[PDB]
Amino acid sequence: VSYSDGHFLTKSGGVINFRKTRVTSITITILGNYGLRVVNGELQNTPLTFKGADFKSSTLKDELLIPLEGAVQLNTAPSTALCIFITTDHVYRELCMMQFLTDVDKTPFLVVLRSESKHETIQYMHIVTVHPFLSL
Amino acid sequence: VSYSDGHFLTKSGGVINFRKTRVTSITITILGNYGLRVVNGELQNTPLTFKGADFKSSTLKDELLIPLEGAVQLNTAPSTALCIFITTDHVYRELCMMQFLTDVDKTPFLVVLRSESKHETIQYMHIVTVHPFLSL
Amino acid sequence: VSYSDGHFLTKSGGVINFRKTRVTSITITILGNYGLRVVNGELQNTPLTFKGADFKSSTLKDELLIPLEGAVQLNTAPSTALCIFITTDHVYRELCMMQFLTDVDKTPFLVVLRSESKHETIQYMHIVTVHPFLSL
Ligand SMILES: [Cl-]
Ligand SMILES: [Cl-]
Ligand SMILES: [Cl-]
Ligand SMILES: [Cl-]
Ligand SMILES: [Cl-]
Ligand SMILES: [Cl-]
Ligand SMILES: [Cl-]
Ligand SMILES: [Cl-]
Ligand SMILES: [Cl-]
Ligand SMILES: [Cl-]
Ligand SMILES: [Cl-]
Ligand SMILES: [Cl-]
Repeated sequence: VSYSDGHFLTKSGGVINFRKTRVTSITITILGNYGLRVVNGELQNTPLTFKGADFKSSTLKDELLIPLEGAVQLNTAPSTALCIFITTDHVYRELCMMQFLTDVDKTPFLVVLRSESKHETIQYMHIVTVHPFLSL
Repeated sequence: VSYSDGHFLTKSGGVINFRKTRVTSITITILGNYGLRVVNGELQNTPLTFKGADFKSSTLKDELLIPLEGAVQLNTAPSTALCIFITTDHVYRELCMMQFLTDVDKTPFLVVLRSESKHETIQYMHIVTVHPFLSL
Repeated sequence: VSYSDGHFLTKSGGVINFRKTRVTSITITILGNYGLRVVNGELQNTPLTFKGADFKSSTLKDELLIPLEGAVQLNTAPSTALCIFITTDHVYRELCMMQFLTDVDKTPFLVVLRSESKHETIQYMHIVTVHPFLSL
């Protein structure tokens, strides 16, 4: 086993940290600096938060693209996440799938796939929890 | 690779069995005594069933806490499950995320995150199937 | 680590290719010939497509069975997928769980579990993306 740490920058200047754990030809990647905790029987959490400005388009479509910048590519299979989308008028709490992909042009992306498009602008997306990311 | 078996007790006296498979610094945990089968082209299943009494609060909130007792901690990333919630008036079939966490006070918990809160009391939660639990 | 390739035939004559990666007693299986890509900032995809004719019953039930034929069994835990169901009147985009199981009679199946039954006939199911399949 070996480990590598890395990060990406979002368009608004946010930093996404990650840690890759390699066991043979499979890698498992976790995102840092967020998650659930139980503190004296009360659930608390720190989400990973994206702004509408971090998306290619801020409309709450059923496919969303977050272009990233950083030193290295990250290419994964999709993983399930619990996300909260804040619009001006609504709060949408939903399971989604997300996947790290690299564009043919070499740009890293995080892609989020949802069930239902809305004609509303994303103010925030909060990732509450996500299954680890697998790469073969 | 090595393997460890364990269990937890729920508040109502239910036993949750699990098996951990360790490969280097990643552990994969499966829960025992439940699942899907196909028998002469017909799907059958044995769910893992929790009572309302097993939850910290039995209200069908969008965050649920199941306090456990047992010999060892179990700390995992979240995994997706298909659950069935039975209330007095309704049956809710839904994908959820669940995660094993340990309280700062050392109490083991199973946490279930859902999309939509209901002002109803849980009679039962049936776990129909769940993706294996990963721990790094 | 070792690798094995295989395939299954569906009732309509479709071929499902898969690749198994074995690391000790855990196997990770990916399905071939489909997935997401980003091409100059635009998301494209090739789904894995099943016909209504591939199911045991074509009704859009909350449990679906796809009987397969091939040289070897494939038995997995459930994984989350984003699927699109096309009926004559509707398009349903949803997260589902799917699992490869073997019948007591030795027939391989792919089983799909959904949240909500509809009294409609499946024309197509498109698998857009699915988390890799784990077997212990
Ligand atoms: Cl952009
Ligand atoms: Cl977008
Ligand atoms: Cl997942
Ligand atoms: Cl808006
Ligand atoms: Cl309690
Ligand atoms: Cl609770
Ligand atoms: Cl999962
Ligand atoms: Cl009630
Ligand atoms: Cl059939
Ligand atoms: Cl069926
Ligand atoms: Cl999954
Ligand atoms: Cl129809």
